[PDB]
Amino acid sequence: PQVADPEVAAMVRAEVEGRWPLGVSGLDEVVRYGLVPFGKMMGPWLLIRSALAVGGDIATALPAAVALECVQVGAMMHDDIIDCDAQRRSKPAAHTVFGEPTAIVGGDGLFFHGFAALSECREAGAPAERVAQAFTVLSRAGLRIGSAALREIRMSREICSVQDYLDMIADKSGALLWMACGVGGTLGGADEAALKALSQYSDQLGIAYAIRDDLMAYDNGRPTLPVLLAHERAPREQQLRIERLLADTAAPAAERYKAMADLVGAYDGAQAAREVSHRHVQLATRALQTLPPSPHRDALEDLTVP
Amino acid sequence: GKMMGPWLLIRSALAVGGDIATALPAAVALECVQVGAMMHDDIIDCGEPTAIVGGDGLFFHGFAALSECREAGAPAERVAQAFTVLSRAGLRIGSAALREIRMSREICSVQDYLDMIADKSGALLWMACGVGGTLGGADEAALKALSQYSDQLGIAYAIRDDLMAYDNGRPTLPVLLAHERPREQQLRIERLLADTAAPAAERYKAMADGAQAAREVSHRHVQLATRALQTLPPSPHRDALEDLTVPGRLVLEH
Ligand SMILES: CC(C)=CCC/C(C)=C\CC/C(C)=C\CSP(=O)(O)OP(=O)(O)O
Ligand SMILES: [Mg+2]
Repeated sequence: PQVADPEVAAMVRAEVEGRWPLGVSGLDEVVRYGLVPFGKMMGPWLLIRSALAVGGDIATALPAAVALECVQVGAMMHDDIIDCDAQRRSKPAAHTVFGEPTAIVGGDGLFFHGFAALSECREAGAPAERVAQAFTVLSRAGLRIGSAALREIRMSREICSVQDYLDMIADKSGALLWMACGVGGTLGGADEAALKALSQYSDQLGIAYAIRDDLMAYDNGRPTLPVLLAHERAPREQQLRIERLLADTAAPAAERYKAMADLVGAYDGAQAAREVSHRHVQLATRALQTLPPSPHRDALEDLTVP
Repeated sequence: GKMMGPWLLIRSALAVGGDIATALPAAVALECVQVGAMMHDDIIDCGEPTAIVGGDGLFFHGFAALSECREAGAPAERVAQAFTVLSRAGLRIGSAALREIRMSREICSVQDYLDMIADKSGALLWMACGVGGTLGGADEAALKALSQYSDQLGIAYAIRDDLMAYDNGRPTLPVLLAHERPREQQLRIERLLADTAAPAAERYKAMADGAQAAREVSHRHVQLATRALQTLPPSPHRDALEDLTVPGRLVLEH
């Protein structure tokens, strides 16, 4: 290869740890609680690779990667307030620890640390025209995620078309990926064709990740793709009860759950979901081939492979 | 009546030689941030799910539309600085709001109270002045004037909100300024809001029984707010900014 290959996920952690280190107080303490433990940090990792994949600078993509981390943690800290399915492995919710008002302010401080970190990209050398278009990309993507999250709450206990669900999770998971790739590609100086490719890669990989989440239950009241594909195939009589249990509000969820795995298994909803997920992974790798060959494009391609 | 920020942003932009076609989409953008911020304020004061996410969405709308000022013809170098100004203002408010939740049931220092409302109310106005002035092409001296003006105007109106209750129970400047001026009445002031089991309508009358001092503090900041305007060049927009200093006839409700 002609370009280098850094260790992205470890570099971002050093930058976030530097900005909000151990021992912070005030609002920084609530910001740090949301950030740590760090974990994979795939969002920021995706932005830097997307920036470097088109010729960008690490120094320009780095503050935007912190911005990506802050916005994602801000959205997670607020989503924990309105949604409550506490997996016994889930990190204790910030509202459980600090109280609901502090989780509200804390998530907002994370959002504005994001905007402030993205504002620093100008100081890092990016042209002012690029920083503003990055904010436009960042802002529009966040609006897609927000709109999808609300329809996710509203569409619970209801059966929807399979295509509506795909459009649903694309605006939540795909926009979450596009926000990293679109801002990374923008600051890297990508032309319109590369940004469209990174947009296609984001949408297609985002569908795959969303389906993968539906599958770990089978490998809430939320409609999932295996149930939806199973409903599509089941004859009329099984379709009604599939609808009536999800519509049901006063029947044990544990029995509705196991009475749902029976329908998904009977009509191969789980396997049908993998093939749909497989179809979109192939479209994601296809989209990447537009980008110039590099280790960064290789890193983005490997990410599709489970 | 309405929020000072939209009007305050436009006058700030035009007072430094700015364009109206730039300030108009920006003030719309500025409203989105403030309106979204208030949606979250209604939750810390106690539908909540739609209010949380919809409040978040208005922040993104504010920055999207602030970037949209490139469509209005604004120099991208000014818009870039507007992002920096707006972002640091939200950080000041968030730190101030956090201190507020952690100030209840406790008498604080006056200087600690002024900085809180300065970082809360002043930065909220600075969120309007600073963004507006930036998109108007102000130099560093004008932006300084707008900073001190917004901080001093925010304090003054924050006190006026404190007075309106006397003519809830979180400490206000009159309660504090009354405390600082005997030892026994220092205790009496502290216990009642710390107190958790008592009639609210009575601790209200018992607390009323410093407010005039709050007006002198408020007046001192109105002068500082007006002095900061002198750093700006004389114009109708600067005169309109002096008009807002005198209380006038506003809503005066939350
Ligand atoms: C992180 C962030 C951006 C904001 C956190 C704080 C929130 C949610 C709202 C603050 C509202 C402001 C800035 C001023 C109204 S004080 P007032 O006395 O005029 O009226 P009020 O107290 O709002 O009734
Ligand atoms: Mg309030």
